[PDB]
Amino acid sequence: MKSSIVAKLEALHERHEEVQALLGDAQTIADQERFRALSREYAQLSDVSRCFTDWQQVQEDIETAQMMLDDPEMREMAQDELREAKEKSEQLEQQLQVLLLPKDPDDERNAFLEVRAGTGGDEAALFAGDLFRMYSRYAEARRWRVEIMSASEGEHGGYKEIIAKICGDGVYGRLKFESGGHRVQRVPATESQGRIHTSACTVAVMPELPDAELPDINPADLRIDTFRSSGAGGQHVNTTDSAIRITHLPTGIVVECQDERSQHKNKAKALSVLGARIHAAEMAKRQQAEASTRRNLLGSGDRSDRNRTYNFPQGRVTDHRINLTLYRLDEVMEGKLDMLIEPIIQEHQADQLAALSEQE
RNA sequence: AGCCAGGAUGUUGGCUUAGAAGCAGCCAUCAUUUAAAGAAAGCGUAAUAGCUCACUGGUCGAGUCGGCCUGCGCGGAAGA
RNA sequence: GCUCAACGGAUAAAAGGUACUCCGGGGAUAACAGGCUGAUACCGCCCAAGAGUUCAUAUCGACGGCGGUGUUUGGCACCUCGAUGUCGGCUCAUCACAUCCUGGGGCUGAAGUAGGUCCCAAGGGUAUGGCUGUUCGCCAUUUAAAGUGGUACGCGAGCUG
RNA sequence: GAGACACGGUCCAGACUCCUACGGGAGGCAGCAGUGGGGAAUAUUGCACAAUGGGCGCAAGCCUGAUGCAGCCAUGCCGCG
RNA sequence: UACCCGCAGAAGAAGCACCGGCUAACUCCGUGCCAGCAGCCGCGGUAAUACGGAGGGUGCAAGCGUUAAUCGGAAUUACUG
RNA sequence: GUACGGCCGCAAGGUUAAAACUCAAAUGAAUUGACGGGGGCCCGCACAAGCGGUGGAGCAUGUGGUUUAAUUCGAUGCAACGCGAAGAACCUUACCUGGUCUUGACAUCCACGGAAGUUUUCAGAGAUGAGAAUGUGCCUUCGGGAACCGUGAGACAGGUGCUGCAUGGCUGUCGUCAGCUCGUGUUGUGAAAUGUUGGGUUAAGUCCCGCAACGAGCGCAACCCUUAUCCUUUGUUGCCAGCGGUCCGGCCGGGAACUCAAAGGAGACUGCCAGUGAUAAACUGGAGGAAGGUGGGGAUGACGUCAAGUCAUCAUGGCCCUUACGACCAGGGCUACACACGUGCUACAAUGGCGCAUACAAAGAGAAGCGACCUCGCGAGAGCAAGCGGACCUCAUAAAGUGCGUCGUAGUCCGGAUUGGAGUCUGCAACUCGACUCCAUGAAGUCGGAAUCGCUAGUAAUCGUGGAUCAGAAUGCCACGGUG
RNA sequence: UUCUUCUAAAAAAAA
RNA sequence: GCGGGGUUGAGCAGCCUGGUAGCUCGUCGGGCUGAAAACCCGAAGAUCGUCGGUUCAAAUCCGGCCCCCGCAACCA
Repeated sequence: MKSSIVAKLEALHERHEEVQALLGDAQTIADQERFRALSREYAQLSDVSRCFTDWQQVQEDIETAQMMLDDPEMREMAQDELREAKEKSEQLEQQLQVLLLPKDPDDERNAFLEVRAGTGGDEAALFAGDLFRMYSRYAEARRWRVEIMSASEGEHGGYKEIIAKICGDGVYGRLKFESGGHRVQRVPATESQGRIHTSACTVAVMPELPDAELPDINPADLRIDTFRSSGAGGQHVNTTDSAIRITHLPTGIVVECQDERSQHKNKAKALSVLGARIHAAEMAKRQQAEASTRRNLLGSGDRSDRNRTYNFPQGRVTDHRINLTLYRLDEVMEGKLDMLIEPIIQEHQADQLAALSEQE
């Protein structure tokens, strides 16, 4: 919302002033660690605050211009000044958008988009198909490639769950805000009595994490131990050690092998099992982390968990995280997501700056 | 080889950095005062800075420096 | 006229078990232990890209290189098959230093306390229990410390089974 | 002791609190206020024996946190503004 | 002390719950199955007399609502029944 | 009727018998509908018997999807898909990109200055910026009076923006199916029932009889339009039976009979007869009659159903924009194209193609219009040009048919798609994106899978003609006749 | 002779 | 160490004596149903695990390799 963003920018301006004063004080540089972050804070804050201050002057200029138009018969000059002011206001807002554009390297990474049906059943499945088409057309518009990793089709059409990988530039940055539940208010195709039914769908956007690497076991890291094997076998089994226990000291994993009579074969088998166990532990840790992140991002599937609502009879799209209602639903359905995505990016960056200001 | 003095300049070279000045790092590494002085070899700072220093002059006034073909030696060299 | 193919062809005609075994031999030939060697094992050293905010060498050290010991698993079959008893435990030890503690010292990314690493030094000391036949290992609680090894992986004409 | 197996009487054992010269002692608010604690929650460490009543005394009189009052609380009932 | 007489001045003295039906008392604006209400039936999903605020109204009044607990309604342990 | 506990049993288990938690209901009988792969009776191209198609091919048109700056919006089972659109070059146009305006393109009111009106001039794609000639139609205490412009301020205008799930009006649909109700009375505590059911009958809840029902209303039939027969009035621009003439042409004197043109009337009502039937309603058959039981066709659509369709015909409550979601102009888009579907046109051929000769229509339209005749062009058409506001003149010679000739089962003398060259007409302007003509070119197609549609008589099938829309632009739509 | 299934939001009056 | 295997998206035939790729389920487009299944019609698909070698020609033949499935890894 415009009022909310202007309010945040004002608070940032106050923060910027406080940072300049704190920098001037020299107590922070004595601290050193405090000054370094504060100086970065100032760097990011100064450009946006300067732009905002200029915008503030422009808004004041518009108020005075309207007043000038009403009384001294200076209406013609005021109308031109006001018109110029409007042009300036629009240009400053585009500049603000540029200043608040995300600079994070992580944002550029490609992403996996999973759309799953929630409440509504086949209806929700159809909406999932609509959402997938929406995002696909948006990706196509911005020159991205969509690969359908997995698909589970609905009975009456649509997809019960479709997982796709989108590869491009700035995919994660552009699409991170879509995650969460999405509510669709419409008259279902499956319906025969013309009733309107509120249904919900859960979307998860996950960034493509760096490719898994299996590090080769380091000899110094391993602590091989040779000991006598248990069981039958006579003099040879008693004198020859024939059993190897390798403990990986960083991960604290112990593998014991006494199968073959040869120590070399026992050691080889133990090394293989140890490598598999480390690879399994890493893989499991990744799955647990991936599952937890997905679990948090995805909603419960109920109508209550929402981040966007699409009302089809009245053609209205509403964003719940930051207030914004748009009476469209056709342009947005046919790609053109930028109008919705951008205010969220700008607000998120402002929130991030505020969080950075508050970190101690 | 010691001793004494210097080793300034444009400019804090250009970047990017929250700072980058010789030093986190990427490219040049030019030019002047010309008895020489380095877009600087490092220490060092939180960056500058400060110190040693690549090079220039008196001093004592006889050799000095590191490569080649070779003989013989030193360390590397710890067990019941 | 024979895939008599085990191809100078034992017959035209034939598979297994022995820990219930047994005889004649071989250390001509294996398992234990000893011997030679050292691939493998363990411990060092040479060059220094890099980790260490800057800085290779405080501490580590990639890609590669050269050794020492006999020390794990081996390679060979030189000793023994007209008998060289073998894993672990108990009792009793003795030696080496590549030192676990105490002693002396250099550097430290050593403020102090407490540490890291290396050099010198074997005079003395170097746990008790739970689990398993266990060596090894994990765990509980101490200790200045709970060393690594050699001695037929010491020791059954001393004990166990 | 007429009446107790006796709240402010005796003895023993147990838990707790306090004094100690370490040998040994003292105590029991479920009396009136009152303090920590528990709980959603419940009051003042007040005045007087002037009246009623109890104990002693021949009586005057003394004692009575019983009792009569006062302080806090809209806790309830009733009346008025 | 109760009580009585005189002095100045309308000053020093009104709040709580509810209004879709049960249940007496209705409209407007913000929000769009969100925030929320609720003792039961049940409201709210961008025209809410049911949420929140305002105006108006209804019931009580130094009190007003909510909660806990018992009986009634419950002839829903019935002897009456 | 489960867990735990007790008792019984060889076991399966039996018997006695809770609690926590959860919901504001669970249940019984009966009533009105709806449904049954329940029963009985009846109807409709619903099935059966046939004819011709669609799905296969090319093209026209509409939709979904996709592409795009936009491919404008709406409809989407029957009841959307040759649908709104009864006609997209600009216009329409609501969409896109640019160039422009802010009391405005379109209304009312106020103030000021000009009558309006008229031709030209440069810049710009144009929208609108600049520039010269003209004038006065109204009354007169003639500071004024009507329109029609320009400037300023406002109240206001403006919206094909959203909500048909807030609506009016209008329409589809079950379905022209025969049903849907009410007043009073009665039965049941009551929702309800009866009437409206039953026996016959009908196309029909049409009619009769019976009957706790008696009546009434909206509907199912009739009254309305058209067609079929006859009579009276009227005979021109319509007709020619009898005559007189003819350039042989109803053409000209004429004639009012006939076709035909309208106006009025007659006629078809189970009216008559026989049989069946309940002495009824009614049904079957024939006599006359052009027509027999509703003679054929149409208009006519009950209470209601689908929150069906339309806020984009219009009107309208509320929400949204007011230097723009309003307004003007040029150019583009609605005509895009890997694909899928709906409705058609032309075909795959001999019941035919081509060439010549020849016969018979109906119903319409026409003044910014239909346009004879003659001349030119192979042709679409062009020039001159009478007649006609139309029973007169024009569109306009109907085609299939018939007679003759050729083709001889072939991707063909079938079929015309596609493409190149040259033109005509409309319109400021045929590139995207019109219709038609000439020459050349001659794809697929040899009767079509699963499936599916229309039709019971002048119907299906087939062949042409006209009209609305319209400056031009139909294979669609609405009518008309020929064979059948 | 066989012939299964259709989730999840509606609104209806008060002499 | 030894036998067998790798074939359209999945499970599997046939690799035959080296010139030649098949089935079921699945997939795509129509049809039925008001709609989704089931059903009907018409289609499509592979560099036969990897790399060298002998042929005119290798999925087939040879050799090496990777993965999968069995068998064995015993006397001390």
